[PDB]
Amino acid sequence: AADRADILYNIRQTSRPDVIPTQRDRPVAVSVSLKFINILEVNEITNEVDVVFWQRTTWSDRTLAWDSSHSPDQVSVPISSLWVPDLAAYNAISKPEVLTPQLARVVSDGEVLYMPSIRQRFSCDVSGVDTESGATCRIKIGSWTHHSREISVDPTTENSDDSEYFSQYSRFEILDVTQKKNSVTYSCCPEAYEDVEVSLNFRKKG
Amino acid sequence: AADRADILYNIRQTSRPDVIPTQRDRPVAVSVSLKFINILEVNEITNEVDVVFWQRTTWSDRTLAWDSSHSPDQVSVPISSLWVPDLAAYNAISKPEVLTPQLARVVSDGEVLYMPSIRQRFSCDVSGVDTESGATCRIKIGSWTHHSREISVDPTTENSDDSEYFSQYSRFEILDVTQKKNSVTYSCCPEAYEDVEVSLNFRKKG
Amino acid sequence: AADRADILYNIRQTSRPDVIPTQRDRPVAVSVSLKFINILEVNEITNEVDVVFWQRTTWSDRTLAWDSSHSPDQVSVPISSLWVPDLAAYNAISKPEVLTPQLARVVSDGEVLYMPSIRQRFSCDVSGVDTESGATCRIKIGSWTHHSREISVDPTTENSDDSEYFSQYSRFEILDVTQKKNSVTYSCCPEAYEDVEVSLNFRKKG
Amino acid sequence: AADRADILYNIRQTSRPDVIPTQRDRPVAVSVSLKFINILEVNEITNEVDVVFWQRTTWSDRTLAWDSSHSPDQVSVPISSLWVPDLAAYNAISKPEVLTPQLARVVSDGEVLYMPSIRQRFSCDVSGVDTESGATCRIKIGSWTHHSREISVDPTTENSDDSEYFSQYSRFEILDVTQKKNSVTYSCCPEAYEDVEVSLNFRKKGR
Amino acid sequence: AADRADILYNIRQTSRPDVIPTQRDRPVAVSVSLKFINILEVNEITNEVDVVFWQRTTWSDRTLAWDSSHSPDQVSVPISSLWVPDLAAYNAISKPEVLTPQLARVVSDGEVLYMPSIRQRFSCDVSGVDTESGATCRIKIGSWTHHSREISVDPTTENSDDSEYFSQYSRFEILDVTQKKNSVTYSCCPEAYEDVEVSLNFRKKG
Ligand SMILES: N=C1NCCN1Cc1ccc(Cl)nc1
Ligand SMILES: N=C1NCCN1Cc1ccc(Cl)nc1
Ligand SMILES: N=C1NCCN1Cc1ccc(Cl)nc1
Ligand SMILES: N=C1NCCN1Cc1ccc(Cl)nc1
Ligand SMILES: N=C1NCCN1Cc1ccc(Cl)nc1
Repeated sequence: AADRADILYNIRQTSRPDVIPTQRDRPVAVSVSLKFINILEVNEITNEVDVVFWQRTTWSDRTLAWDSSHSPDQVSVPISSLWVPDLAAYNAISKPEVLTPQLARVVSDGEVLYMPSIRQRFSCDVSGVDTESGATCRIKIGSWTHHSREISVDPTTENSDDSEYFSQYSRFEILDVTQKKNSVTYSCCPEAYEDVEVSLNFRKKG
Repeated sequence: AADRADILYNIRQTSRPDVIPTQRDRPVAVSVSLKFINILEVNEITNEVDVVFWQRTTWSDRTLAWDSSHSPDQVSVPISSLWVPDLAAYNAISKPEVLTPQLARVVSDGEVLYMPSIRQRFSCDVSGVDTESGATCRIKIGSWTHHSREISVDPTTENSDDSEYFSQYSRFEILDVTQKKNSVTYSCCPEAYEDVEVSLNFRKKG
Repeated sequence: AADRADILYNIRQTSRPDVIPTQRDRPVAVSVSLKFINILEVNEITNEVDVVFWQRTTWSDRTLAWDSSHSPDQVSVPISSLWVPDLAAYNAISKPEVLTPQLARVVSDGEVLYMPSIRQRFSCDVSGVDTESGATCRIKIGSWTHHSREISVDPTTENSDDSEYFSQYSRFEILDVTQKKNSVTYSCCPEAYEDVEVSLNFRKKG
Repeated sequence: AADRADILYNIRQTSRPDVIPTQRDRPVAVSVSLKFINILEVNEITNEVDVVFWQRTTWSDRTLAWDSSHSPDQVSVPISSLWVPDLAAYNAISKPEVLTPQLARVVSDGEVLYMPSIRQRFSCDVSGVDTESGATCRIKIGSWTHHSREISVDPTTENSDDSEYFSQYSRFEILDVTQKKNSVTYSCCPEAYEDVEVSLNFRKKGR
Repeated sequence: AADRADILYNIRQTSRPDVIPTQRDRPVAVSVSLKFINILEVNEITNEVDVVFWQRTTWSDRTLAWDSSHSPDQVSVPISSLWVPDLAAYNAISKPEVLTPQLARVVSDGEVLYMPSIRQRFSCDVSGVDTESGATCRIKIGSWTHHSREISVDPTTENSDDSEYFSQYSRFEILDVTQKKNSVTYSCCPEAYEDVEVSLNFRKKG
């Protein structure tokens, strides 16, 4: 019957932040889905935008699992104590600005959830943001160094209200958001890398 | 018959900065109260504002208690040596800029007070800022990863003037500040999360 | 017979950065003095100014003391290895940008001197900066978490022109500088906190 | 039998981040090539540009090798656990802003690949950015403190599409990219320092 | 029988980053000379300029020496493993932005060379920048906490074209560069602190 202190202590002794938790020779299945919170500074002339979004990220890591028969079955853990997938947005033109406490939730079964609220600038198509149809800014996110056999990424099944969390005070409104998985091979490299492309159709209010 | 050195040393020997100090299976009660110091940048067109405030924060941690019968009963402690609630402002569009030494005040019975002065940018209703009625900007703050059964937040009904510490050189002025407590279940997640909503009614001086 | 290496090693092992060096039941006496170096960007519309100054800060930590009858008398020491008063500028609207190496000077008797050059933005009265009488910007600095019985702050003065180190290439000039001492009691807390208030009377150069 | 945990621990135990892995008495051969992702800011008046690019960097460190017969032959390693060349862009006017996770790939034979995506501002020729032949911005990269007898740098034959990774949404477009090596002796210092000069020929597009 | 790993190993044992390496009771002789790379943001209205420059800095530290009879006689070392003089630019209005890897070069005889390329903004005389005689910007650099008896700073009057490294794409050009050594006694303190003043004569092109 251990408490949270013991659950945290066993996580640091067994957890290897630098070691991807693959099972045998299977890829670590990572789920990525964005929940837009705000659109702050659009520029149609430069095709750049400033977005704020929650980056819901989940994966399994057995090396963390613990017996919660008679103890807390879930805890908040600092990401520096866990292996976290090395995701990056291909068309982001600034480092992600993590606005929230960098803590993830870890379940006794090893399921991990990490959902930081991020503000980041992207290079995308802003043409038409000032029309009825609007603009569609696509954002691609995938593992930076782990190819398809080590990390697989797919859009979460969840499909909440596109703007269920979006700021009603933004100068913009979300028309629609679609997610689409991809598996690409680049000439630079022999292996294929997976990514999830999120298409944000939005327009200036009026 | 200890001194401040021993008090600090002991705290390092029992404090678990990454372990939420829950008593029994009950939530840690955190009190949040904002004292506005300044309103630096307001943009009605973008509905964005820059505010400086003291975030009076209190909670209890019995793992820090000590016998002060023959020693001081209070000491300043760097927050990095203590567990601190993972609070985040939901509508913040910038990371908080802590303008003061990051030290908390710990009392012998375990009571902790951390009151950092913060400059942060928010996304809120700025409409009417130039009218006599002014604008009403709501700031939502709560635990980012600890649900209602782990952390509960409540407003500090402290009796004092809202503009008691507000700068007299700001281009704006405070008309009224109210603080209400909320509890919300989001579609993203199973448990409920609490937050304190602080409503700042202010306007440009005449 | 000891060298600097011995002295600096001893200082690191005995000095406790998180323990205020109070002696007996009396407060640590801290002296503070500002020597203005520049005025970079003033804004009368927003009552905001950007200043560069040397903050001469001194205090005692007798535990650091050592017999220098047969070894160095003084040594430069990184402030992170020393306890330093948690001073804060109450009306500052940006964090201090320390321009100089963060080293303090420790004399064998335990006297500590720290004089960083700092650029910082403040919210103060800028009205009249374009007039012959100029504006008077007041800066308030004092311990953030240590009350009057743990830390004391007092203004230091030098028999030297207020503009002796001021930039001749600045668009502004110094008319006068005065420093008063205060002991304010805030409704937030029971004890009183001291502060040094420095008044800067400056104006745009003809 | 070895797993990733064994390898990463061994790498971190044998790798010397502050010791250039020169073999015998030859210099470490570092390969550098840039893959342009975007051109964000251009000022023909000041001759300053803001670019985003993948700085592909490869070199060998034999001590990192391990028998991959019964184990993985490739792993991602944080660069803080490895010695990496102290490359610097001579004409850069801002610290490089690394946009991606700072991880390198280490192969069982000791081959290392580090390819960060970087946004950085440079001082180069921007004249003609609105012409048909565009401007040609030269970026010079080489080791900051290791001379030619310690580190050598060569351009990788990027015989691929120059705009393969370039953003289709940039206000600019790439016409051509060439790379050439140089070995320079400055009057400041007795030894020669090698570098790779990347020539970016680009221009503003038309409506 | 020794290699680079051995050399670095010995250095990170005998070397004390916090201890100035004085010989006997004499001061550490430090050579400082700036190689201008670019002039970027000139403002004649505010007497401010953004300059990029290699800050060649040399000095000796015998505690680093080693027998190079059968081993390399030079190695690149992170400055965090070495004592480095605490130089500061008096009229700089921003912290130094070090653009290059922070490595110093150490020779077997204990000679050290540290030459980072720095971008920094200064407050200096910009008047005349648009004339033929041009503006003359004076930059002052010296130890911050080490007085004449601990550190002396002298310029390296080497015949190196003032524009060898200067960017041919700058909007400005270097007419001439001169150096001058000084020794000052600031009202704040008894000792005298040496500095080198580098006068930069430049002008707009054409
Ligand atoms: N994520 C991708 N897809 C193609 C290239 N790349 C980036 C990448 C791959 C491997 C290393 Cl060590 N560094 C960066
Ligand atoms: N504080 C809240 N309320 C709804 C979502 N959320 C943020 C959150 C919750 C759990 C984790 Cl691991 N990360 C971020
Ligand atoms: N010194 C000041 N200024 C405003 C309030 N206060 C006192 C204070 C007391 C305790 C803690 Cl943790 N922080 C600040
Ligand atoms: N890469 C080059 N070429 C000439 C000068 N230089 C930079 C350099 C060389 C040595 C040290 Cl310790 N610091 C900086
Ligand atoms: N070099 C300078 N410039 C202004 C004052 N000073 C000398 C000095 C002496 C002691 C300490 Cl702790 N700091 C600085």
